[PDB]
Amino acid sequence: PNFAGTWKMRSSENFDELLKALGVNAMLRKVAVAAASKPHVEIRQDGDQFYIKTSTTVRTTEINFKVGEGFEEETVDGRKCRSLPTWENENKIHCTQTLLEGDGPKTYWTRELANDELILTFGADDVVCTRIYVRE
Amino acid sequence: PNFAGTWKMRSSENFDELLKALGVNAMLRKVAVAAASKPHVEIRQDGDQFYIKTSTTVRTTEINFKVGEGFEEETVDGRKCRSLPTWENENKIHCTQTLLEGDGPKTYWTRELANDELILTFGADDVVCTRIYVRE
Ligand SMILES: CC1=C(/C=C/C(C)=C/C=C/C(C)=C/C(=O)O)C(C)(C)CCC1
Ligand SMILES: CC1=C(/C=C/C(C)=C/C=C/C(C)=C/C(=O)O)C(C)(C)CCC1
Repeated sequence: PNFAGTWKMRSSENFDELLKALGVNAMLRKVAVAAASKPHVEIRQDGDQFYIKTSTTVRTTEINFKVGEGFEEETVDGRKCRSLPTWENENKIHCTQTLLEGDGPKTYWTRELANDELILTFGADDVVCTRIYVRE
Repeated sequence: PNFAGTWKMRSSENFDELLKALGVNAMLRKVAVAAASKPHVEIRQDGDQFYIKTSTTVRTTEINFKVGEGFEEETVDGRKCRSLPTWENENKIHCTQTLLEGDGPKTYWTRELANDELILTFGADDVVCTRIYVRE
């Protein structure tokens, strides 16, 4: 499908609850959430090759992956993991993540194109955080 | 002297050892140090009236004090204390700190203008952390 373009967030449910579940302390979550309220996202996509740049004031990330071929990226709270993206559906990628650093919570992420909308999901044990993007 | 201006750090010895000595855990020290590696500092100074704003990604602080007159600020690891700044020399301020929250280590700080350089020192029982700033 076409996830390619520059996106701006529309709404977001459960980010603090997510970070709280990942172990971040209140001092940091207040920073995270605040900055994580105005993220800019640029996505480049060539079939199964994806480049996803998510920029915010206190942290910017760039991932490059080919759906189906695992890669090394960071869990939301900045840990290190190897994740395996897979097409769950025609326009939905499910990405399983495993920490290379021993202990932690079962984390995952799933980007899906609804209808000119980009429903991003972050899981971390029960906790599901949904952030909805919209073409700028 | 003239501590007034915007400063950028040049080097830093013993910050992790300092934080480690203050009780912060490894999970947090990794965050602190990393963010505490690119601090921006703005200093406004009118004779003995000082305004010191130290900004970093996960924490920004602003203190306003008159040398000689005690004030309430926070120890590096975010505790609450009342400190008493005193001119140790013509261009060096020594600031003694006491926690309002019972237990802790004898902390202090001393900013000194060397020669267009700003040698900042943080003590916490034996442990001395020196961070050297430079006019941007
Ligand atoms: C967790 C965390 C931090 C910030 C995380 C941010 C800002 C995440 C943003 C995620 C977005 C913006 C996701 C998306 O919408 O795709 C900082 C750097 C304070 C350090 C402490 C731990
Ligand atoms: C200790 C600590 C934290 C960070 C402290 C920082 C970032 C201090 C920076 C000091 C500087 C930048 C001093 C200077 O150079 O004057 C955070 C918020 C993770 C919470 C846990 C305890």
